[PDB]
Amino acid sequence: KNLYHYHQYEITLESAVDSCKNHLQAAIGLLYSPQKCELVKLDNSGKLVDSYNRLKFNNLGVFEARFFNLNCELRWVNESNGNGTAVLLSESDITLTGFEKGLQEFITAIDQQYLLWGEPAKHPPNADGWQRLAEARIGKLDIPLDNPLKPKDRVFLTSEEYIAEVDDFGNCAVIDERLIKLEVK
RNA sequence: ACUGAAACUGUAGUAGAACCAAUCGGGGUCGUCAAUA
Repeated sequence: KNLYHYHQYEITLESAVDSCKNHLQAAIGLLYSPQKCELVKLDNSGKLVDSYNRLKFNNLGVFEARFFNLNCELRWVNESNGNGTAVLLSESDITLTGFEKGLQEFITAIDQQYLLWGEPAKHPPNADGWQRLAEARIGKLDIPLDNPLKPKDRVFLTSEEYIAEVDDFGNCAVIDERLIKLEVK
């Protein structure tokens, strides 16, 4: 049982997304910038509607990103001037141009949940495939969810933790966690 | 790769109960005084 991971270096974010786009289809992105943490959704093709401008670094731009869908997750972090390391995590063996494949054996993987911030807002956003949670603590949170949220729905980010031996003594740990999807409970 | 936000150590509770500032006492009445030569 292997967790496959694919790594590329000195690559810009928008190139990293494009180089992965056949796998990141419909992925939720979480982009990290000095001023904003924003969710995005890639097209079912995997593109983003302002991709270059959205993923540009040089003007308070994206220094870290995570893209996740059912099959895989892309991670990117800026090393210098908007060029940085991409790692894609997938439980499936897959081919990528330029990415060096690796793998980790893991003993088992276990489901985990994270409750998202907020209750369903009294109306969803005007954008299709978006919903609004809100909590007085943070205000609105627009999430790329296509289910119309019922009152007293709660949204959970589901993840899978991979457990492996860290020591030659046999000590186990969770070696990584892959984010999967938003789910309504 | 960037300070969280916002939140009254307040709310109720009598320094009080008990203890006599009191007990006894006719506003009365008679023998001297002094020490030397």
